[PDB]
Amino acid sequence: VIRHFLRDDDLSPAEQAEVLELAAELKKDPVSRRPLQGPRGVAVIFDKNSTRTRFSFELGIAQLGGHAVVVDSGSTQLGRDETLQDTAKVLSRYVDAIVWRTFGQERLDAMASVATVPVINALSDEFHPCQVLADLQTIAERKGALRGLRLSYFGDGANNMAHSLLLGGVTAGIHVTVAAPEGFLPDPSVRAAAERRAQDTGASVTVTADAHAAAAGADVLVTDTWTSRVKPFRPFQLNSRLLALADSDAIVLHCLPAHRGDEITDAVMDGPASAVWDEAENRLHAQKALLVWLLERS
Amino acid sequence: VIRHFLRDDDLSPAEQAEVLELAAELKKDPVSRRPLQGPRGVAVIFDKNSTRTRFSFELGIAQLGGHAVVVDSGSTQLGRDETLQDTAKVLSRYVDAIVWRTFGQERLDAMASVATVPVINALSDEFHPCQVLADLQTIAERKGALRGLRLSYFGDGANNMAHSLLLGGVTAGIHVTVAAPEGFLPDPSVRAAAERRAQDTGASVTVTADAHAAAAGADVLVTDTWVKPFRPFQLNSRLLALADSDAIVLHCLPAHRGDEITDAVMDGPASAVWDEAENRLHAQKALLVWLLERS
Amino acid sequence: VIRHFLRDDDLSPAEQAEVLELAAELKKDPVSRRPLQGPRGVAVIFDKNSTRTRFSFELGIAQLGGHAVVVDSGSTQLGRDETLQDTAKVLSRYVDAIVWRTFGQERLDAMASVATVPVINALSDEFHPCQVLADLQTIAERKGALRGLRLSYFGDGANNMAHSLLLGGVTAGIHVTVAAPEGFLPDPSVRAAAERRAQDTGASVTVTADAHAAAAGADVLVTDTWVKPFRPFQLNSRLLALADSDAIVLHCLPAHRGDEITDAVMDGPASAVWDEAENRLHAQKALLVWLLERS
Repeated sequence: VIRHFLRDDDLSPAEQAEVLELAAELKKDPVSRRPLQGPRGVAVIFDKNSTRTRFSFELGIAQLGGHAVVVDSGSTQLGRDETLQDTAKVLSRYVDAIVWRTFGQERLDAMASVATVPVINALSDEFHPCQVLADLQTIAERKGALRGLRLSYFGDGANNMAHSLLLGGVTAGIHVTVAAPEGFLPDPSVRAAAERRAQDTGASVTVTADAHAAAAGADVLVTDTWTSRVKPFRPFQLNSRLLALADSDAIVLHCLPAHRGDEITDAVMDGPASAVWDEAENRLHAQKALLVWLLERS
Repeated sequence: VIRHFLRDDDLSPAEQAEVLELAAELKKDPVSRRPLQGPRGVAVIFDKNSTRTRFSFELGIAQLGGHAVVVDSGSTQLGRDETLQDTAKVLSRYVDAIVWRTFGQERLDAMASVATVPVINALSDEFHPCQVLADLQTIAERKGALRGLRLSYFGDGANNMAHSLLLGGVTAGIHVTVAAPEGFLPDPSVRAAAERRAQDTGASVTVTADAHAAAAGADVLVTDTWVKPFRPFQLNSRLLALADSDAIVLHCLPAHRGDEITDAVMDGPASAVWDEAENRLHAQKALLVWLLERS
Repeated sequence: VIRHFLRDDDLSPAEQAEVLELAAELKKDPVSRRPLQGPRGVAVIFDKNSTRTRFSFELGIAQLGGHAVVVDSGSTQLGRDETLQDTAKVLSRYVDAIVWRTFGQERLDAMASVATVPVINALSDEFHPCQVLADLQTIAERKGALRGLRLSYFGDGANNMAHSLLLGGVTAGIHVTVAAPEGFLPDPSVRAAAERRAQDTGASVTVTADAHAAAAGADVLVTDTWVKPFRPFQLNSRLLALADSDAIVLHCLPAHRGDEITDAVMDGPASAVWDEAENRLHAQKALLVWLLERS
């Protein structure tokens, strides 16, 4: 009974492999799977609006045969006028899955503890597991492989992207380096779980403040905006020079939106190493795959 | 020429049975009717926002083959920039029905005086007839025949729910009782029309401040979110004990647990609240079908 | 390769003829053409909300088999957070076209410059070309051939409807007149481009401050919302009578009855205002279809 996806480690490696395999299949034949045919409903809920998250979910649902019901931040926020449990119980009568952008993980857990349909974290304060799914797919297609690559993330190590890349990466078997200054380290319990999960996949977790050392011989370079007070992040800028220390075949990822000239330069964003646009496109195929997998299991 | 749904008594007892029988058919086979295949448009319009009305309507529309165009209260309110008549006449060209959540009844009548397609009260200040259709549907799946049951409503006796349970209940032949505190009674015209409808069906209308007497021998106990005068009207286990042993509890939602209802009642075995939310879809679906095929 | 629609003259006269003719076929058979079957996505984005635009576009898209993702003025404005070029490249990966209600023309040009799918001007500060297609469509069904007809616009000569009726009107072969007061002239370069386009189609452009004269003999009388020196330009029974006996009136909506146009004109027998509003749906499908097969 009933699977959810609130954080990257909610999947096991084999299960993450299956989902990513299915993402490959769906990119090629986007309307070949129709488990939401009817149309069946899926809730798409935003505590804070995210436009790229709405596009990719809303079209991806429609393409699986369903109808996304989308609700804004312009509505009464979910836990204010009734408990989240009540909202979950009611929504479970209307839709086959619940996709939710929100704040703390405790709110996701609350909803997921009583729902009779899958709950999916669209993007939270702590995690961004749908983005990492698309990151991994973009890596799979660009490099032909996943296990054993060396991935480096630069910038705020406490942000949602840094956590997810840690958890999602080691699940995929990727050696993850987080390159972050001073006091912008990963939340410790996230780091412990990523190390624990790494012991089953042959991966590892490295945290350092040395942006040169983290860039050296890396296969993938990743960065995010400096908060989604900026003096400490400048050595961590993805520029031509830093990318020149990476493997010669290395690729660059950015979940977007980018602030060109701060965390990433125009040469690197617009250059041959950048997978940024395919990555963006891949939000659509990954989340599609996620849903199918979840629905056939629930 | 054109049937609308603005209040529970726009349908006749005979016709309300048709909609209800159809709603049970639709619960069993949710995609078997496709009158909106095309897709044809339906307008879904919110002067004040309602999440659960959005879910149920929008989905039910899609499952009839059509497509709902949803506008929020994050857009210019309907009667300000142009007359309600003008908007009605334009919408009429784009959609086959108009589903509107709005305030005063006069706004609904203004829109429905000139529309060439059915107009539906999604929810308003004065009635909530789609909720009562869902209420009657779930009552019917638990206790069979509707004619003759005793239904009591507790809480603010002047809000849209009481008006509608009054209007809807007697339509279906149920004996409706509003239990309200001293300064909170139904609109007297709604009250009188309910008494006028009840004569056709064998029903009756009671208004009282006696929670204990209203709860006694009751078949169905209902409440809505409400305040010191309201507390003796609370749906609690001690109030439930006075009811019939087979009694059920409905609540239109959201609940404010610890006020109008209690955790033990709403999560207890007499609670029908979840089936009650679900049937918003089925009832509204069947309403669309019924109206479209008669327009 | 890749055709956009940001101003009316983005289409050549022959290209325009095609779209309009298609509009009539799609009016007669709304679900006959299905290029976005899948559904494929189209972006519908509003820097500024517009209810009637949402309706026509969203259902248009649904009836070609696609799915409209609609984003409101209630999200971050489209350029404040990432550059437009980046937005365009990303949307080009999700949708097959971008429909956009924005402000300055340079914002549309920016998006159009790097997107790999058609970009459409749903409404902007300078132009409203989608409305004029609907206007042209409605004039065609009333009077037959468009060539050589006289159309006069009344009110603010500098607004988006004024520009678009000039460029769109002369593109169809229509003698366009703007009746505007004082210092409410058309943009000089828009007027220039209208004059060139008119030499091509063998039509003409007139701009005057004499309403009486502009009304005289005209086939089509048009107006938009406005406030003091516009009062001699009102569409009243008087001004209508000075036109041709078989004239028609258009108004893009919403109308402030009593100001730019009176009750008796608007609810009269020369008023094509509701057909004009219906045809927003049909003309924008035709544009979608046309632009898509060329991209």
